Amino acid sequence: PYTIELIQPEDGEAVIAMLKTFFFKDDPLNTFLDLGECKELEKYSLKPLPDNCSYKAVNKKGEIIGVFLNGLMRRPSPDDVPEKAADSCEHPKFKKILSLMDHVEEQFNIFDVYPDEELILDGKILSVDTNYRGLGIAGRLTERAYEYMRENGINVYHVLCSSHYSARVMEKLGFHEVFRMQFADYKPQGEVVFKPAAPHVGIQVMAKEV
Ligand SMILES: CC(C)(COP(=O)(O)OP(=O)(O)OC[C@H]1O[C@@H](n2cnc3c(N)ncnc32)[C@H](O)[C@@H]1OP(=O)(O)O)[C@@H](O)C(=O)NCCC(=O)NCCS
Ligand SMILES: CC(=O)NCCc1ccc(O)c(O)c1
Repeated sequence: PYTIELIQPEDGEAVIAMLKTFFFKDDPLNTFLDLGECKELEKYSLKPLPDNCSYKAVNKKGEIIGVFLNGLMRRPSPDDVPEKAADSCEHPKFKKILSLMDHVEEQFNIFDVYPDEELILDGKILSVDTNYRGLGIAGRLTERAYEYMRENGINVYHVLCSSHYSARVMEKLGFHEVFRMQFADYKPQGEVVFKPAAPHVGIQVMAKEV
């Protein structure tokens, strides 16, 4: 028995405490790198909260057992000056993750897929407590966002997945692949950076039109 609720500003510390226990340790990229203490990822996770479309799953004791942090994403302006997120990151391990994100964006622009859309919902951080996995919480978190999308005329939900394992969860929820890149093919300076276990494969960007 759990609720799905909007994450409030006062929830920031509790959200971070939960992510530090789970996501920071068990997202496949974070585990591969042994991310450790990472204030940059705390900052990254807190950023979308004021967009008022991030959700927490909360158990009967009032503990956060899952989150899906989402932010609105806008089509680059005609006069856009594109920036690399990695350039302002001092944490060397998190810089590798941000560099991977920058690389994906250099190769693939979600706004090219949907030329008529100005605003898209971006699913940024998805994490469920281990003891509550396999119960459909990820799906219930995701589907709460559809409510927000309906209320605001947003058609597209975009979610970059860090493993085929989580891309499959999104597929079950009605998302489809829009871009993929194998870890074995990600060689920004000529050499492989990420080498997690074979079943992870690589990143897949997933999208749903609601
Ligand atoms: C990805 C994640 C959020 C999924 O959350 P979830 O609420 O467990 O999602 P689901 O209930 O749909 O379960 C997904 C699959 O996990 C498997 N599963 C079943 N029981 C499980 C358990 N006790 N523990 C882990 N996985 C389990 C099943 O394959 C299940 O699919 P199915 O129920 O359709 O057969 C969760 O695994 C997680 O936090 N992973 C680590 C962080 C991460 O990778 N986040 C996503 C980044 S894109
Ligand atoms: C939908 C989702 O949770 N995507 C995760 C992408 C990501 C973000 C930050 C990290 O540190 C990381 O390993 C992976």
